[PDB]
Amino acid sequence: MLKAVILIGGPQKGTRFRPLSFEVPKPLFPVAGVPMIQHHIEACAQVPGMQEILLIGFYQPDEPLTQFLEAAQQEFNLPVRYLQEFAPLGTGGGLYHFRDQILAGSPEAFFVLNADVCSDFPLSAMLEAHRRQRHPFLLLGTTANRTQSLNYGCIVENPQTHEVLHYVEKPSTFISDIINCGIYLFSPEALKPLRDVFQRNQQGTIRLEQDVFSALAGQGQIYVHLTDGIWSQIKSAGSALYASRLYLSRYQDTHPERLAKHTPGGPWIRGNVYIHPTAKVAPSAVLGPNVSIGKGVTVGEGVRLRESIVLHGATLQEHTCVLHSIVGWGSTVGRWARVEGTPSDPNPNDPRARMDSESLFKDGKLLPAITILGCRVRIPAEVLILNSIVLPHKELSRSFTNQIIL
Amino acid sequence: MLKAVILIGGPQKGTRFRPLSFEVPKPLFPVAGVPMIQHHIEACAQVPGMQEILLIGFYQPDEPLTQFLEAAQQEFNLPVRYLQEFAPLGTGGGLYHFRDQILAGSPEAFFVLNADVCSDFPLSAMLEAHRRQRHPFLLLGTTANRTQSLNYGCIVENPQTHEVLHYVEKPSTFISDIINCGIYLFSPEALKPLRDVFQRNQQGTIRLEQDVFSALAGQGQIYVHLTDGIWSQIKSAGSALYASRLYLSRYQDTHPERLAKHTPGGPWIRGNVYIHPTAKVAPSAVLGPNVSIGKGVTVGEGVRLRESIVLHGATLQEHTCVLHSIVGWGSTVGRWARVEGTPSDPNPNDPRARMDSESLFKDGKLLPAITILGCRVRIPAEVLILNSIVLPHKELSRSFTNQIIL
Amino acid sequence: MLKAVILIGGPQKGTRFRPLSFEVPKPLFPVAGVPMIQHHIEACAQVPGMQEILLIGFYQPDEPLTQFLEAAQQEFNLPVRYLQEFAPLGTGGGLYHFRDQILAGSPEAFFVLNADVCSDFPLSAMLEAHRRQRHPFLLLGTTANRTQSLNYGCIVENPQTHEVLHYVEKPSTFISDIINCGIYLFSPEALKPLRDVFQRNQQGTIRLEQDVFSALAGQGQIYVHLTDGIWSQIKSAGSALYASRLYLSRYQDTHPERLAKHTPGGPWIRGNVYIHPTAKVAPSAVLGPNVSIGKGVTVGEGVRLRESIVLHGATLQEHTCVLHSIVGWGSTVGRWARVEGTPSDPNPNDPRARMDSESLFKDGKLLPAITILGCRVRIPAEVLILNSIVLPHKELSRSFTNQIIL
Amino acid sequence: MLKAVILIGGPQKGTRFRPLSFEVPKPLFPVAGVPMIQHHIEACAQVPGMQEILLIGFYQPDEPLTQFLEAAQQEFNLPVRYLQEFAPLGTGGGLYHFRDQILAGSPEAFFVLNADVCSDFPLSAMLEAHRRQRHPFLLLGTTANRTQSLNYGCIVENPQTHEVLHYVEKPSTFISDIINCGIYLFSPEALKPLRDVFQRNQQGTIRLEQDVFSALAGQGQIYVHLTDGIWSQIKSAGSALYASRLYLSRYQDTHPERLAKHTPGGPWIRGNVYIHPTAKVAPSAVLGPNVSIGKGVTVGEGVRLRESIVLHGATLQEHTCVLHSIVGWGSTVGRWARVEGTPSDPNPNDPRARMDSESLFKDGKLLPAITILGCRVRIPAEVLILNSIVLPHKELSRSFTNQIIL
Ligand SMILES: Nc1nc2c(ncn2[C@@H]2O[C@H](COP(=O)(O)OP(=O)(O)OP(=O)(O)O)[C@@H](O)[C@H]2O)c(=O)[nH]1
Ligand SMILES: Nc1nc2c(ncn2[C@@H]2O[C@H](COP(=O)(O)OP(=O)(O)OP(=O)(O)O)[C@@H](O)[C@H]2O)c(=O)[nH]1
Ligand SMILES: Nc1nc2c(ncn2[C@@H]2O[C@H](COP(=O)(O)OP(=O)(O)OP(=O)(O)O)[C@@H](O)[C@H]2O)c(=O)[nH]1
Ligand SMILES: Nc1nc2c(ncn2[C@@H]2O[C@H](COP(=O)(O)OP(=O)(O)OP(=O)(O)O)[C@@H](O)[C@H]2O)c(=O)[nH]1
Repeated sequence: MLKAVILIGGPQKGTRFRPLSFEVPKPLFPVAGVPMIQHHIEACAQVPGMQEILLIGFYQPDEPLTQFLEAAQQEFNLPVRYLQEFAPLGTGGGLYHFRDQILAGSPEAFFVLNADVCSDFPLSAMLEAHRRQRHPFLLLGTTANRTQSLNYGCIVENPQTHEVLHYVEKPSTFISDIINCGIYLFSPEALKPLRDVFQRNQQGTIRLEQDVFSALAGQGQIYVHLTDGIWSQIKSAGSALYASRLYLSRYQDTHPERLAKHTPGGPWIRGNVYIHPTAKVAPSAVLGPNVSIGKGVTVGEGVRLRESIVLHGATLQEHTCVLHSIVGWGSTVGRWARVEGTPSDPNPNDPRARMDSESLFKDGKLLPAITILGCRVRIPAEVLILNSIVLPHKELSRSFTNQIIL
Repeated sequence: MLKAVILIGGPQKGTRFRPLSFEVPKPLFPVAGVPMIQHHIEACAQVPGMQEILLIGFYQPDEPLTQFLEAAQQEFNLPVRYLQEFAPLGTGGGLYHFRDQILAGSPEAFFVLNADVCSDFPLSAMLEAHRRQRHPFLLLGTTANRTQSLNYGCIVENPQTHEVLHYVEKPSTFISDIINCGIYLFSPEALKPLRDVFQRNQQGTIRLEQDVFSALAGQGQIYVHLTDGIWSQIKSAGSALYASRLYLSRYQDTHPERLAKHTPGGPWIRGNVYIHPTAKVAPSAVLGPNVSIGKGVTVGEGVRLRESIVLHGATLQEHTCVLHSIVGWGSTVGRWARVEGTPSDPNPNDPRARMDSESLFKDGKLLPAITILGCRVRIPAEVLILNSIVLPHKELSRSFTNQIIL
Repeated sequence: MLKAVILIGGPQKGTRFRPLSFEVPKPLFPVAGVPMIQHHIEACAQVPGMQEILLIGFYQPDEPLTQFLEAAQQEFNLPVRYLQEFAPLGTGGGLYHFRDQILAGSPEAFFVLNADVCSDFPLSAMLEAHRRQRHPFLLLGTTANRTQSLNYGCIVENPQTHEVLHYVEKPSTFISDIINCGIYLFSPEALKPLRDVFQRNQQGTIRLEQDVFSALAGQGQIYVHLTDGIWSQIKSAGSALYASRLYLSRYQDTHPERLAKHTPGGPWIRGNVYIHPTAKVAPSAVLGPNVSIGKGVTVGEGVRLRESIVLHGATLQEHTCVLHSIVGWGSTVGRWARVEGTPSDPNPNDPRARMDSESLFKDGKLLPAITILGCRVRIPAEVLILNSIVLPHKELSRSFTNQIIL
Repeated sequence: MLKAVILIGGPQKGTRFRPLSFEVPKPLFPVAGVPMIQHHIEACAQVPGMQEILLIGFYQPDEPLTQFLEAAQQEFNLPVRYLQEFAPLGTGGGLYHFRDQILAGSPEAFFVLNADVCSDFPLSAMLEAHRRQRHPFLLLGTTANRTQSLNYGCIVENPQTHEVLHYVEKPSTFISDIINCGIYLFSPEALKPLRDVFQRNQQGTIRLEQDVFSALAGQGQIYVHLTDGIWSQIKSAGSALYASRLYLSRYQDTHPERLAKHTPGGPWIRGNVYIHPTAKVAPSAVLGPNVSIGKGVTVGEGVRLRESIVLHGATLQEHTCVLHSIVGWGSTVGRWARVEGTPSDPNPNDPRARMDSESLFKDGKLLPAITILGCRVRIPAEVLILNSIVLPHKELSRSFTNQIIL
């Protein structure tokens, strides 16, 4: 028997996702058409012997979260429960606080997945490596650039036994090119160190990386499993576009019916395109590489869509060019309008990928990044929105370049 | 019998007020301690013969608006009613749509006040000028700079009869140094041109300046009354600070009990300071010129407060310097933190006052302006927030300069 | 050009609909599968020359109402607008207040339909009778029992000219067996008397029956059109069951694809049954006469359903007998449970049909009527709910007979 | 060091409190002017050595609960924290689930108080009896009638050692006249049996009475402390009136400034009357025994008020007689109206006190009990509401006797 614990965040963790996280929680944001933790629930339900999927977070249970829970329980034939913490307890404090609900039924192991990662999720390879070695902590790690590794949690390991000897969460110097993927496999024995950490706080909030991983490294309890699959961290609102690109590439092997094909009565399609069946796309439109369309989306004639996410209810009128953008829920773009962003991907292999701070700014200047329209944003006709963030329920009247429209 | 129609906006008009308008409507924002339309209701209730005050807007009636209506009806001994439009009808369409509720009881005249202006409100002088001349439209106008007049509605008048011969709402060239103050006195006859405008739209939405004032100028129906009192337009979130400075100057003659004095068991006070009676200020704090404090505000020891608005529930810890800022509701500033903004007063007499567009930006760079903290914003200890806008329910961890923290 | 004004109510008018009106507005309650004003919008869109459908009420625009407006505009290829009044103005005050939006485009006539009636809606016969005679007011009337007519608005007419000579809204004595159906055809001239009524209130709230119909009767302005089709008034929560029965009978001629047929892999079906396509019904269930099933409804094996309405999301477990009941949204009925009500159809032709007051009671005793379960009501296994009203979000544990479970 | 755990319920437990629990949670309902758990927090803050007060329940944290938490932390100079469970875990499951937050700081003992009891709260006598004997469980028990004891949890004890030998929660036969008061004193050792109960459920939800108290009775771990003070159980909405009478009697010794006195410019006062300082009572009114008035309540001239609770914002017009009633928030009673109920105090000493079931009914007939008006209920002039329950936001037009007005 196996279990899966998906550590979704809370409303404070979604503030960096801010113009999209104003209407729906950041875990329920659709990357490549389905919500971002439905990829985790998909991959965990594919593992044989998986009995339960628990979601630990401090979101209050509202209608989108409970509707997603019912839909996931019906779709994947598995109990998907939401354990709500009484306070933000960190990444390890929710695992220690819900230890009786996690260890109920005595599982052999339980996965611990951070909800903001986009991975190919090699849970079966990781599980079998654990079934051979049977250590308390198993980490998923991937190789990164030497400049990019200072953004992520570096893992210094011994290559013979694959045992991590050092862990630094954000080192100022290069210590390792292997970074932590946010996918873990825990033995039941792994809830025994967390307790000790909790007792050291009493002589509540446990950070799993700083208090458990960095402190127990080199003592034979934490081990690494290295993969070469796709991996990304969805932190800001524009990172979901790169995660969408990766997931649409993954759909060529995983869900080939989800990608859209060339149809004689349909639109032109380049690259990997997801179109929802409820969405009505005009045949004169062309939908370029890495485009996701949601339900009830009207796409007019002559619409160019490239590297974009169009959320549900949005309307693009005729001859509208949308590049590197996220078009919010119910937000309408008028005719001959151009919604353009500059490509900015958070990949740990690109040397001049960006350094991914909380600040969207530099020297007063807003950095050129993905154009994000919030929900119910009205873009007028023949108006350019370039490199801009538009907050929800905004009606614009002129062109805006490199701004944050409050 | 006289009436007063205060044209409050709706949720779309308050988007430019965005980080403060996320919790309460822009009409109910407290400038100099009381909400911004309570100044209008104060000045209209002081006029003898004022029977009713109507508020026309397309806000939905929620608990702050109805609570304000009950409090204003109890305080000013007058019926204060809220007429909610079915759609945003512009500045004149709500006056024409509610013509039966405005003309009920057959009033002699009714004032029409835009809710976003800060004025000294000379309604008695304006009323008596109208009682001498009895024209359909009477405008309040003030003198402006030649560079600043292109931001406001310019009025070209004839100086003998005080009759406006030309009206342009935003001219690209200088046409006049007299600008429209957003205070009008309407005769019942003035609802007769608006009807004609409505019929010309059928062969709904009536803009009072573009469709009525500019079109009927020079035909003997619109007349001007010129004042020298205080006037300001509250459009962005930082303009409310300048309106607070003007209203606290007005309080020296109007409400001398509202300004705070030097008390031996109290804080040091420079200039005009409003402190709410519920607020607890430490005696080591000094509160500089043009400072407004709301209810339930804890101000620690050694706190410097200058040119600021501290909204209700906010906590400033010890040795905190706050200059040119608006501290939101329930937002906490830690010890030795510095919340600083750059003074940007929107007055039509200063030649290098700013040009007051929708964009807060220039050339990518955020313009140096008032620091605005949203509601429930936690500022950590020994952290500087300089020239920044922080959106609500944000917990910061480091210093931010010249940014918009989403 | 023709128009249609559907007078939906507000939240005060839906209080008599109380356990069902706690979640959705009373106009959007599904009778025979579609919402109750979608029957009016269906019948008005079938009339040739119908340009617009206006809904006048004092509900605040929330997500169900706006979602219905968008769905109706897409389905019926017609502008369906919602005009929200600033106050409850009665049945005629909303018609007089929105006279400029009603008469916009100069229509030949406009229908006025009360939203709570279930009719066969003979708008074409009524329109053609009006096109022959061209009087200001045309009423739809039907024949009733002599005892039942005291519940409805009686119309004393002259049979040669079909002109009403007397109108009493609720007479204590028998004056007429013709009652008002709540369907009217108005000429533009008919907005001229309403104005006079409004002026008599000033020397706002206009009741169309008491102030206009009873006062102008016999003066040649109000005329009657008599039909023999189906008619019912949906006032209480159990009246919607009888309206569902009538509409499912009407579906045999109007929408024959909406009624469910005998399928070899499907459930047994007696009488007129509506099943939503999303609903999953077990083949061992039998669904008796006048049964409506909503979307996402799981119906177990052996379920008897007769004369019932099962709202969306509800779950009936195995061997559950449900008779004369309304099962709310998401409400679950356990196995071998019996949810039973007593039939009490409100038709004006039955002599011992009930007298339809606000009180559900008599002499302390609750009257035997339709069993209503609110939303998210959990009925446990092997438990009888007989003649009872269960308020929403209630979890029961034992059998309840003839009660109101708060 | 001592702690206090107040087991507030959740939204399902407040359904029996239904017409009052529609607006505010049942723990925050004001009995004798202050909310019902503020009596518990008052009595726990009076105990020396009390460090923390924890509230365990499954209410979601909304604005009334957090506002009460901030007000209680400011008033009683104590940390008052709310621990929200992830699910309804019963009366013992929340104590076992939050065992690390309860035992944090290693307290000597912690009180466990059910939030629905009205007691005199003898925590110091109970604590000192525990400090002499040091047993895991200490119960508060009171003597009841032989007929009434079948409603409560009976305790069969040995009178020499005060050790309970038998516990039955609702016996069909008389077993004991000592009943459980819902006040407990727990040693840290008492969290050790609860764990065993939890493990027996795995081979979550722990009922403290059925699983722990009845099973461990007679084994030397549970002991009784008997008091003679006031005690009541607030289960239905009308039980709060009897708890208000008991607390106003307690105010003669505990808060003598809260009771209202005879004032020459004030109303006549019989018995124990609480009046809020914000409430304006006319001098011609007389306020009889056991009357509680909330803030902002306007009481007209000639108003008789006896055995009543008037919640905040309510308006009683002139010559209005209100007896045995609960007048909701913002609910207005017109002039010469009579709001009357039948006394129904659920005390365990009265032999013909009522048997206190979930059903408010008998044989179809509604039982004569306390008249409850919900929030914003408008009672018209000269109209009698007798023995009736009126659900919130209802506007009545005639007299109602012995009904539930939906
Ligand atoms: N339940 C719960 N989950 C949390 C909490 N804080 C963060 N998380 C989740 O834990 C995951 C990682 O949290 P972070 O603190 O941002 O760590 P990280 O920056 O992604 O770093 P790595 O895990 O090393 O890749 C995300 O999915 C968060 O949503 C918390 O307080 N409670
Ligand atoms: N009722 C109503 N009021 C409105 C509407 N639009 C704007 N207002 C109010 O009318 C006033 C002025 O509106 P604006 O269009 O922004 O005009 P302005 O820029 O202030 O220009 P001036 O009036 O010339 O000083 C403000 O108080 C708005 O809140 C509307 O659609 N309906
Ligand atoms: N817009 C609006 N509609 C209303 C108002 N009051 C009632 N209605 C609607 O008008 C219709 C009839 O209202 P009622 O006052 O209950 O009249 P009735 O009892 O149905 O009587 P008849 O029309 O003669 O059959 C219903 O559809 C109500 O929803 C109102 O104040 N404003
Ligand atoms: N935290 C929490 N508290 C609960 C729960 N269920 C009930 N309570 C509280 O526990 C107290 C008693 O609950 P009941 O089950 O109704 O027991 P009782 O009928 O009052 O019986 P006695 O305690 O013997 O007097 C009340 O204050 C409830 O609000 C729960 O699931 N979680």
